[PDB]
Amino acid sequence: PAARSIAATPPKLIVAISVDQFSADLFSEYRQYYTGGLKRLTSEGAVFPRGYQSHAATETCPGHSTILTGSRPSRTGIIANNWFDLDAKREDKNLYCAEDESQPGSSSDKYEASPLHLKVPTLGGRMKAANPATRVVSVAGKDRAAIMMGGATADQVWWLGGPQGYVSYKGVAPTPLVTQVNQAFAQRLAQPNPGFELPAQCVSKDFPVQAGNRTVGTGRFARDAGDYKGFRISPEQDAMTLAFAAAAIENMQLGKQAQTDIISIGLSATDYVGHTFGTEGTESCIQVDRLDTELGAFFDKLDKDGIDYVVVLTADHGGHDLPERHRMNAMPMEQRVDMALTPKALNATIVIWSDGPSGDIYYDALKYLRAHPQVQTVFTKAEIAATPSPSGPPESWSLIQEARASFYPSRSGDLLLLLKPRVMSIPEQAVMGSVATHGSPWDTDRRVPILFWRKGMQHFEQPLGVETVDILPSLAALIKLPVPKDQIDGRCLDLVAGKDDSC
Ligand SMILES: [Ca+2]
Ligand SMILES: [Zn+2]
Ligand SMILES: [Zn+2]
Repeated sequence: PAARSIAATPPKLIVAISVDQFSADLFSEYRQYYTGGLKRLTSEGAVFPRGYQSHAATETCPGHSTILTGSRPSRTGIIANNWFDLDAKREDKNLYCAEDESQPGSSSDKYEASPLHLKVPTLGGRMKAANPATRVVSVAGKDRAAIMMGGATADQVWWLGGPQGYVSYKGVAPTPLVTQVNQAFAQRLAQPNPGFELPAQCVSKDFPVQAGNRTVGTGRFARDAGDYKGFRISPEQDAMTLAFAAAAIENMQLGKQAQTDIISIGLSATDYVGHTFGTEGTESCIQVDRLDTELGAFFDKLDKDGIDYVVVLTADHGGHDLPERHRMNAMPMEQRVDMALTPKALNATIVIWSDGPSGDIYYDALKYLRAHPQVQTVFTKAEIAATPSPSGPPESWSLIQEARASFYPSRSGDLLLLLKPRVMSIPEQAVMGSVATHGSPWDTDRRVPILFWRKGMQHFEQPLGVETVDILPSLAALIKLPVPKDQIDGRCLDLVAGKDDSC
């Protein structure tokens, strides 16, 4: 395409895409096979293959809270998907990251979605504050993804709610756009999927791996009509979320008005697939290839609409394969966390509250945990609080620096438990659900791609570490939106190769 600087003029539409659990490892592995939307981003864009969700709590909610805020979880206050507030009024002291726990009859298992917990504005919030004509849209496969990318002043915030399709906050009625999208969704759900044949690059991954009662490695997303769980844990939900995003962009004429609009898009399938099957089998392989194809179709659609958009694509965190397959592929030391460290057992052994066998622990320990062979280390609250907000290259932060980046005194635990590398925080069970997960302070789970693209820009690759908190000021520079450096943690990334500087 004709040469044109990414910063020549303000883009009219910002498109922010978070691919859930799209780790730099997974991205890098299949990079040579992209032919569609991911090929466009990597061959033509500003490529940061070593981006960081730099904090320790490498989960969905903290991760999405960084992408469009320029703020680490230490500032957003979103320190995990769940944390305890033992002073909460209601019986259930466990709080969901994206709920309003003050709502009566609520619990972490039955909550009302809300951006209440988020302490800073999003990029959309900042744009709207500077210019009220700005539209801010956020759609995703998970409520916490949509909510944290959009922020409290977003115009439209929609997420996949179950077999009924996309929904929003309590009281928000489906619009003509949404009923039409949900009509299309219901039609798709009502069709069988015979499955996807393997892309050439997925053929090598086609072998079964046992993990407890389960077998993974060979799935092709065959499913019955009406099987919503199958739909959810498949490339199909991403295709739908992108179709939704495209329909919203066109219906609302985003990017076709005087001011810049913004839409954030949380593509959730890669994460469900990674949890359910691990990351190196046919299932993830098919999903990443479909992701490439569907993003291609999406970008082509916006292109044909004549929209001047800039794209940023990244992930909310990385990911990690199930130990059972790692042990087959030259990593014999990979293992599952001792059942003794899970919440009930650990409390009985040690009086404490915890949501899993790592992360924040709350007093209603050090000696037992530090002696355990699978435990890397345990920080006290005071130790973390004593640590200054980290700066410098995120690829070489210490563990306590990582902890400090997702430390928020009024929400964080009294202890922070960190497991050794290559310990999967899902214990072995006769019957298992998820076989793999992220959430560790280690590089597989922190390291994510950050890709920027606008038609005609000059490609470059920058392999040194950057942070996802850098995304907001990078984008804000393009639209000449002032963002005081003292209100955020990130720095502006120059997106103009060579001498000129977008910052
Ligand atoms: Ca430059
Ligand atoms: Zn996630
Ligand atoms: Zn996940």
